[PDB]
Amino acid sequence: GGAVKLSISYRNGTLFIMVMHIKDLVTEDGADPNPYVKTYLLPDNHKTSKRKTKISRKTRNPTFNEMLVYSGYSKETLRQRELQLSVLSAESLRGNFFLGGVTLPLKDFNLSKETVKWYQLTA
Repeated sequence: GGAVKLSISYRNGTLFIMVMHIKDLVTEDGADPNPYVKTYLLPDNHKTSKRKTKISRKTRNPTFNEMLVYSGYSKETLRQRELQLSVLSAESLRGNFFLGGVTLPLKDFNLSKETVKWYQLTA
């Protein structure tokens, strides 16, 4: 269900997640969604680590260019965490439905470098 391009970096105690754009989203009903991107820093059992982009209206290829920021973690701590990224449609007459997501263990990243990559959305 499409792919998201992210820039991931770390400086001054802060994980920076730049959500750039998404391509080729699909809806079951065939109407254009109103995507926004939401992330949680797992583990999280009470949802206290949410971040959200703004809504992008009526498009299967949103551009956000939006920084989501997690301050106050050491690199050693982040290596125990997973970035859970979800794409959702903001809807006024029905539930905000899921369009795909991806979960990125932070142990996979060189946090001394900026990592710009596409990621496949799955269900």
